Amino acid sequence: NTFHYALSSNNAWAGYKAHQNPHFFPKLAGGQAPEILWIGCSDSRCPETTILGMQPGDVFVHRNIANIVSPTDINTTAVIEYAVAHLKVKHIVLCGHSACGGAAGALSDGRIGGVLDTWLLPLKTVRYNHAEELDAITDEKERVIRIAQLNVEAGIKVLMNNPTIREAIAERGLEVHGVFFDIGCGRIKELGCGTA
Amino acid sequence: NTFHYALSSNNAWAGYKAHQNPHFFPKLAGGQAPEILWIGCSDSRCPETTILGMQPGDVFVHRNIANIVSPTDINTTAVIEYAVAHLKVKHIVLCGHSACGGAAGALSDGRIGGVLDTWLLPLKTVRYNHAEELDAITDEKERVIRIAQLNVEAGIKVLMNNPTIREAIAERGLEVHGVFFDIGCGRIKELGCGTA
Amino acid sequence: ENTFHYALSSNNAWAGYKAHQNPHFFPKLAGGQAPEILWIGCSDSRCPETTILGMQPGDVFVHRNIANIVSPTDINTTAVIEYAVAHLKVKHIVLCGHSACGGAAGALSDGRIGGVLDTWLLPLKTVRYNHAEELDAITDEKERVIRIAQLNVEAGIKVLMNNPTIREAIAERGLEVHGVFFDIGCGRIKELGCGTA
Amino acid sequence: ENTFHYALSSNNAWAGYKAHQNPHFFPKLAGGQAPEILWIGCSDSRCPETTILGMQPGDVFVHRNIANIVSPTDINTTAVIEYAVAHLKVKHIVLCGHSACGGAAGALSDGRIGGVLDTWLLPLKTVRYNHAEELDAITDEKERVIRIAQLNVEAGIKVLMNNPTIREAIAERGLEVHGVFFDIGCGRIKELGCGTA
Ligand SMILES: [Cl-]
Ligand SMILES: [Cl-]
Ligand SMILES: [Zn+2]
Ligand SMILES: [Zn+2]
Ligand SMILES: [Zn+2]
Ligand SMILES: [Zn+2]
Repeated sequence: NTFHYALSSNNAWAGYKAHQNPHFFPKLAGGQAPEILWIGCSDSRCPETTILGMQPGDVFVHRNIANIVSPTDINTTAVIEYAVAHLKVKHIVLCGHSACGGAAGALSDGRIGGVLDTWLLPLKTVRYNHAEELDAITDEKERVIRIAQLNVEAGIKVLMNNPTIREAIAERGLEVHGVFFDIGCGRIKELGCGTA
Repeated sequence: NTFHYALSSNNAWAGYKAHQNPHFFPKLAGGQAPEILWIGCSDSRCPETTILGMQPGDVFVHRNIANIVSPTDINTTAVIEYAVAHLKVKHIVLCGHSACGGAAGALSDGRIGGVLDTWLLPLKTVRYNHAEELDAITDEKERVIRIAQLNVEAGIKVLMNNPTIREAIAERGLEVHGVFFDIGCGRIKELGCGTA
Repeated sequence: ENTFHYALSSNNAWAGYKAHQNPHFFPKLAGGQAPEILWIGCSDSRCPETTILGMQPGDVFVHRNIANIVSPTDINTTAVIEYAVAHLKVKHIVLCGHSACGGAAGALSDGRIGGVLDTWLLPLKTVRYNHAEELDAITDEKERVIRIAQLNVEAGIKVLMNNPTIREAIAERGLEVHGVFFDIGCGRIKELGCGTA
Repeated sequence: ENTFHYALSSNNAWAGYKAHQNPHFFPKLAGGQAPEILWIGCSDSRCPETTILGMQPGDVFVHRNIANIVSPTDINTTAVIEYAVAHLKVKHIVLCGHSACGGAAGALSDGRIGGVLDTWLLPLKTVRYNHAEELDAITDEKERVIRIAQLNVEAGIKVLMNNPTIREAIAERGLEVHGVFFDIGCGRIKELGCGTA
């Protein structure tokens, strides 16, 4: 039902866009030259290209549960290697957000079940290493926001230790940014962690 | 530079949206109820929410190199488990597309280097098992398109063998769809593989 | 802590004995390694490659996981394979399945094993689905588990044979790949007839 | 194929010998397993857990990878841990690092090792970066490799101690976790003083 609506809406968007610019799709099929790799949360409220007000073809993206960057995870590392070594993107944006379900999960003391407890483990590690600080926050939603920000900082550290990324910094001046999307106001701010 | 422009454009989009609907962001921060899990390629030309002409909050998404669904990959499986067992999405859309870089990579005979040769291995396996058919296509771009379609079919098979997914089919009537986004015309079509 | 401390004690005893037998055994061990076999097997306590092959420390390079599963995108296994084939230049890759495999039995049952295990065993569950007719027709439970474990070895061999490092090393060095089966009841290892030749 | 066929031959000889020593050894082995130790170690050919601990097939459940690295999201290792702790109810988890570790040395060099290996070794490279002062001050290369391998054991222990299954099993069953180091030169295993107690 909603799937068939999504198909209808795709055809509508494509038709309107094809009238707007008869050369838009033919140039799009020609290739891509995105300048940003976006790594974010799978959350439905975080479509990178919409919330940044940009166009198809300029944001190369990876999205997972709680925007977690893990050192040995091959899924994410493939996206990073292709983006940095092949597409030569100039910016890497690791984005956390408010009301993150994975963050909230890591703050909980229960088994979420299945694969998720293992996937969220580096966030739980972030929980344990800042437990003093997180527990001191009386407001639950601000606690979820805080652990999401700390998760961004950690993910940035991992990114700054990625060899493909550091080669690109050293030779091309690749930039890395940790940002936070606040859904309540719809704004994205810098957390102050990254290349400079 | 383009990063700072992306921030400006985010603030602009947020401002305009906040005038359009003063309750949009406050309800967004309230929670999510997406009805679709979208699994697609990291390609910058494939932002799911734009090409489907939808809004932030209704498409839960995972994106990787060449939209590959691997049986033991925990990154993807976390997104699937959270989407199906916790968000209770009603549709899963595995989307391949034309001019896929990973597909083209799998069609090549060279080492792409780093982690990518290992990540694309299930696509290379698709290459080998349909080598007769793929080699018979004289046009390179149509060969890339074909292997991308076959990759979608394979990923669907894996999805249909995921336990979390099949439980949801058996008890909730979860639907699974394999689709293909043709960048040249901007349209998404069904490949005819999935639940029904 | 008792059994662990016993393990340390037995280590010290084994080291004392090995060192009296050959005073140059350990210094030569510490010099480097030149194993000729990469062993990929099940984590099963009953399957220690170096003991059952009656060989010595320094000649078998090994990776072991649940139900000896070789997955295409698994970075853990691929690292061991890459290091073994491209750095140590091993001449043989042995994928060894075995009888009474718990992971195999888990794949044959229809209940949730829980945690991460259903996902790890998913490619074995996939082998289950594609041979359901053959597997279900087997009246003996132990022979059904043995059979699904052997089919698992065959599948893993196919994956290894599609690995780029392995495939190149076959093409230029004559790297060999073998699918074998360790039958615990008789303690013997047989070839399954799948691999390089 | 010679060395592989020799391995099959030696297996048959070992099985013949083990079967004459104890005619009930193999049938009892085939009945099931009750290992009390989960061993996590390096794939290194010089580190076969069951030999160096001087124990028998059926009492050590093992996972082995490059440089014995325990990564939080690695599903391969987590499967072995889950099966060992929640199904077999092992009482001890032994993370064993060793001397002359190739992965350790790889992490200490600054060149690309190539393929998947830089990514797998990334958490060891991370340990390198955080202890660069200590590691660089070591004049002896072999003691630098040993040191980074020990720090790697310590880090892996921290990860194991944050694992939910391990943590629960500690809380209710008194599961124990030990960080150890196998020094190949003398063939002895020592405790690093990191773990449950
Ligand atoms: Cl053959
Ligand atoms: Cl202690
Ligand atoms: Zn989130
Ligand atoms: Zn693509
Ligand atoms: Zn087994
Ligand atoms: Zn080692």
